Amino acid sequence: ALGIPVMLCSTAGVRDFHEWYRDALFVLLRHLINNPSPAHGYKFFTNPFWTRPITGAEEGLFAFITLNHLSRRLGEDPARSMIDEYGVKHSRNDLAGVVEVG
Amino acid sequence: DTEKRINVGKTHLQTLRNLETRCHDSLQALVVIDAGSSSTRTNVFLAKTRSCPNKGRSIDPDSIQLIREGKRFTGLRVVLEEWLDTYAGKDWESRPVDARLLFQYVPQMHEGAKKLMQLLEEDTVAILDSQLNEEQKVQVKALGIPVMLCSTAGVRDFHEWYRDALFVLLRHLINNPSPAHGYKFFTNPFWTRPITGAEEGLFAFITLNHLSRRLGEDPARSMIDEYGVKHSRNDLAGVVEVGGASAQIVFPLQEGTVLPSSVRAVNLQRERLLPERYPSADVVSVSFMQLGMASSAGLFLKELCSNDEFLQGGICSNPCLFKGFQQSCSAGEVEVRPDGSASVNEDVRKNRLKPLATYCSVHNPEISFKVTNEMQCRENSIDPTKPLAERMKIENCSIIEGTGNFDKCVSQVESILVAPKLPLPANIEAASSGFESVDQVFRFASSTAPMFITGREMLASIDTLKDHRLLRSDFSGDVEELAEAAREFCSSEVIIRTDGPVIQLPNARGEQKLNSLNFDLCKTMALTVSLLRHMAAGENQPSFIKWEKSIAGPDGKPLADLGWQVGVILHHVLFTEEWGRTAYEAGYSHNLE
Amino acid sequence: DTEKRINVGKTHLQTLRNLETRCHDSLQALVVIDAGSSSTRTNVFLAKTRSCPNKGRSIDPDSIQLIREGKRFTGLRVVLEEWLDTYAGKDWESRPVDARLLFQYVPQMHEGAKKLMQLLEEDTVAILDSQLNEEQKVQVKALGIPVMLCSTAGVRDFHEWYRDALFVLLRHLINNPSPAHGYKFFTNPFWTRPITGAEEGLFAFITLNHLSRRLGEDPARSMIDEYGVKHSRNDLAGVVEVGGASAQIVFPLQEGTVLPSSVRAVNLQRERLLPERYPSADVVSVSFMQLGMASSAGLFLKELCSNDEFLQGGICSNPCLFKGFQQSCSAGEVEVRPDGSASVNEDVRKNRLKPLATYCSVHNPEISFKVTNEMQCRENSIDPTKPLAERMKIENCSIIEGTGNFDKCVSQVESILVAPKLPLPANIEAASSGFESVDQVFRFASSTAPMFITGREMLASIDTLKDHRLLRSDFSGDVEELAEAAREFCSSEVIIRTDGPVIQLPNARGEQKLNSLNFDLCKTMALTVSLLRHMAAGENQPSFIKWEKSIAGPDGKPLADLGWQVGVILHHVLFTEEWGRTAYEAGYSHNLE
Ligand SMILES: Nc1ncnc2c1ncn2[C@@H]1O[C@H](COP(=O)(O)OP(=O)(O)NP(=O)(O)O)[C@@H](O)[C@H]1O
Ligand SMILES: Nc1ncnc2c1ncn2[C@@H]1O[C@H](COP(=O)(O)OP(=O)(O)NP(=O)(O)O)[C@@H](O)[C@H]1O
Ligand SMILES: [Mg+2]
Ligand SMILES: [Mg+2]
Ligand SMILES: [Mg+2]
Repeated sequence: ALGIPVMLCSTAGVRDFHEWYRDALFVLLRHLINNPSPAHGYKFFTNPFWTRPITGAEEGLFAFITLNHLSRRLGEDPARSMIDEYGVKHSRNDLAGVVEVG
Repeated sequence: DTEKRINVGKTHLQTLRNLETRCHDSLQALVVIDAGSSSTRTNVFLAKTRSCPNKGRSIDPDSIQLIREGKRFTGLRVVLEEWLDTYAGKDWESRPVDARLLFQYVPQMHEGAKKLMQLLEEDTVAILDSQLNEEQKVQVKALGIPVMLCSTAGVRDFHEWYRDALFVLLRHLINNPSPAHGYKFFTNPFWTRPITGAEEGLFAFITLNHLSRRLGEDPARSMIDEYGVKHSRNDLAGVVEVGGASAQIVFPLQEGTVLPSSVRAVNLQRERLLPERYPSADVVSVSFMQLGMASSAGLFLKELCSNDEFLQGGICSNPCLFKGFQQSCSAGEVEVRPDGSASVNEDVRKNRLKPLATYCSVHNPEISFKVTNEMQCRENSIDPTKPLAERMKIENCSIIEGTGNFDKCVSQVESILVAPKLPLPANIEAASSGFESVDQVFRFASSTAPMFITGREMLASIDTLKDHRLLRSDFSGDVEELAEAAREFCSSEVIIRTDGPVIQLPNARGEQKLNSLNFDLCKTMALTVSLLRHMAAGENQPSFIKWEKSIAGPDGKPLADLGWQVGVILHHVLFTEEWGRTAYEAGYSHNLE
Repeated sequence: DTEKRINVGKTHLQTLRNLETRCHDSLQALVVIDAGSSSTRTNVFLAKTRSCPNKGRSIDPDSIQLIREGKRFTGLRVVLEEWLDTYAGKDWESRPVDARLLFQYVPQMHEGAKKLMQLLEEDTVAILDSQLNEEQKVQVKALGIPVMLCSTAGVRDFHEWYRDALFVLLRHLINNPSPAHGYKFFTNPFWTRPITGAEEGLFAFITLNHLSRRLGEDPARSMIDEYGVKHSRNDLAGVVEVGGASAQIVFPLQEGTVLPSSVRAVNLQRERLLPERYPSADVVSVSFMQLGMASSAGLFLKELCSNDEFLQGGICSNPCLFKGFQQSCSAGEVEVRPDGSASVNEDVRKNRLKPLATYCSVHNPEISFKVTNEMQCRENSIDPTKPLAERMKIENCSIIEGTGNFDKCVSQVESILVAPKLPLPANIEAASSGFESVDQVFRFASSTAPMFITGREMLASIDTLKDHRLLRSDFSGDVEELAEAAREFCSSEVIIRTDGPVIQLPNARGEQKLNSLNFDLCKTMALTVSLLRHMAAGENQPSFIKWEKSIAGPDGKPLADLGWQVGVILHHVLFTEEWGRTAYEAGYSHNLE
């Protein structure tokens, strides 16, 4: 009933890919997601903001967000964050960094 | 050695980097002008503003504190009545007046309002100059001063277009202050406007719950259940406010208290009184005209001394007045002189029956076209056909004598003020919410929420009995405990001594000096008994009934006084985006040429 | 008779009712400080603010007009270099310097920046006082003055932390102005910050299209198709800006022009440059270091006089210099004296090869750790191992002689500046967008959008030929029409006459006085030919190429000058909610204690 947001992100595989080809493939990939089999009932959909080639910095930044979210270091609630006397929100625990070797 | 030397410069950049990233607090002044029945007075407040990068500027609701309530200047009713006396002719109350013709005298109304506004402006500046330091003055002058002038029961019953036309002129006078003082006062039709009786009551409820720390959106005062609904940690308290011309009865509805279709309750979030982030509540808010101290005093004397049971050979026997007390038969201001005598001011302006007699006129369209309002006046002894002087006059009466019977006083306050046959004049707003009278409030709507009583005389009724040891230091609000204490006090004799008139309590209990404030306090004592009787009669009874003047803050010192003032501020300031647009984005700079 | 009398008072209320309901316009000053390579100058703008009830305060983008561009004070590079000369020792360019140790000299950097900021503040106030009237001064002082100081190519290549630390100090100096003048200047890290080469170009594009009425969100400049997409009515024009140290090439991509994966185009809405309500466009924005007038002049002399084809027995033959012209062999500032001689200033600060030689140092981490940047310096004849003086020195050269061959000058500007083997030093930003050089821009990305050329000398190259009747009054921008006109002009002899040095045109065409501005204009003429050659080589060719100084407004008078200034204002002001929060809600009041 709610629909299934689909996020297809390409990494180092096509990051160095020459000419237009990769970007043209992504326009075709989104149309294929937006047009799924009606038989299964699962309403898959996408947009150029969700399905797109992600940069190396973005790939790393999202990996940082995953680590800190799961380990409960990142949060906007009083359990994981704190507001000082100058109205600035700081995290209660130190944010951890990541080294991912794909 | 040099490690500590390079750290000073590193700290120098960090301090500067913190200044730009952090929020900055600045002091701002807020003005609420209570344009009530009795008088028009300024209320100067101070609040802490917080400006954050990409977050704009907002007011800390908990930082809102009253610095001073200014001098009591001429009421809006007097200003408009003086204008009609000179531009529509003297004794316009007894003659048919053409409202269309008064439009040529609008610049003349501006001068009348200018005189009052210049006094209020001068007083506000005098308060700010005396309380603020030079550093505080700079922050206050730079941010601008939002002004909120709201009219209550004084001009609520005012006939024709005059009241609304005055408000357009009042806003222009605020928006154009003296540049000499430096204080940048500004207003808009959303801040400066006549407030309804329900609104007056609702703001008084918001003030009480804010100051007592019952209403809040933070985890300290509120709680989110497993279904994402914010509830307040402490029970929201209701209020009973008794002014000069009107009384407000406000209380929130606890649980799923099902009400009749005719009875109209107000949800604070749905009716845009409080933001969505605040905990929701369905509140019953009703205001009754002719119930305030000054107006109820005049109406009681008119109805009691018109009844054959109390008027005999020109001598009206009043059960709400002490034994031995004597006064002239008129609703005019009573001054208790040092020789025991009661001086009654016979001036039309100083007469307490004037606002009611001015409303009850066959020349007022609310009477001539509406028969229902005419019968409401006639039942309260006012003949709308008769001239103004004849309306305020207590016919076939010369002297009012005090009988001192408390039980007879309660019985009369009940039939006249609390539960009359027809509703008291100028109460269409109350009737539209489903309440024709005070008795109907607790009959149709009841709550288990604690009640708070406000009003100079309402407190005085309790304190006087507490002082003479007739009531316990700890008083929960027992109806018959109060009625027994007041019955012994009201039966007291008045002895004219060398020092002056003294209230001699029976069975040698004690004594106190008789003055212009306590001579008729037994009428208010009876009003409190009757009010608590209906609260105890209702399906749901309050947890406790408290009598308070002002709420003590966290430091021990009171933050602000009880009333609609703080409530009207919070009604605007709590809407973060809307407040920032009107107070900071538009600001006093909007008034510039 | 009385019908007209009552109507005056009726109008009196309507006028007052209109004032509160209507919007009010107030004048506000905006300051953009161009902290460029050559100098640091203020740009005072004036805009019309509009405050509406419940709608807040906003700026009319079309009302934005430049009143004056202030005096040209010391550049940020000079301020930081003077600080290093006194706190890291003299000739720090040839010695290894410990950056950590410089942290103890941060308060000393504040004093150096204070001296420059006080000059800029004094100049800004002098402009405002001279142009604004008393009524205008009040509105300007009350609203506050947003200040936007942005650094460009001058400190873009600046080594270590120094540049960013200076910006933290610069913001504190703006936020703390002299209270005596009354003008309330304020800033934030979003307004005052070093801008990138792409941003510098993108803002210059926004300025051009705004002033020429090509970019707008209204129906006059835009159109909504049947699929709810806003398109601009007129084609968006591109810009070519040539400054002191860098050149920007900006153009929007028309239609579905497919680009390679390496080439990075910027969508104005997606990258938050313009609001969603504005028509969308994919724009190619690239900036090239060592391409600006001053930096390209120094680099050309270094590379040309290092080639064996041009240097013989200490005499460097320059094809971009006129026949008979003679000067010393150094990149220092050339002053054409009245006796025909060329005075070359040998001061390190005044030398045009200094910013390049300071960047190309083995002590700079961008060279010592990055071999690629070292080879970029070595190919442009700068040895990073050698001392500062030896780097700027044109080895085995004494005198530069002018040959006046235009075709040879074009061929050299092409191989050195336009299309070199390796990219010109400090161009990592350009390379990351997919453009190592100027020739690669139109090779990988091309547009049918009209181009606009900006820069003192770029215009002078066209105007000089137009004045001597070598080019038509109406000049579309033909490449070979320009090359023929410039070839005849550059071959001109220099005759030292009693009046001074005169440029004698061949076949008795005409004559003009030779000065410090036009002596090397043939290098810029060749640059324009090479630039137009690549534009004509690209898959898509511009509709027309125009040379403009400033854009004429609707009244005929120009609103503002072309550059990144108006663009940076519109980048902030057009985000209605965000601008109102920072400029009006927070304002100068944020700086208060
Ligand atoms: N200085 C005073 N402070 C407090 N109460 C006063 C004062 N002077 C008189 N009173 C008493 O309090 C009543 C007026 O109370 P007040 O709080 O001013 O309401 P109001 O604004 O005049 N009435 P309303 O129009 O219904 O809001 C008078 O009728 C007096 O009994
Ligand atoms: N007063 C002046 N007005 C305009 N151009 C000037 C002026 N003085 C010198 N110029 C010339 O224009 C160049 C500087 O142009 P300018 O617009 O100030 O860019 P810039 O800000 O110094 N460079 P950049 O850091 O890349 O933004 C100099 O190299 C001169 O050739
Ligand atoms: Mg991976
Ligand atoms: Mg009141
Ligand atoms: Mg520039």
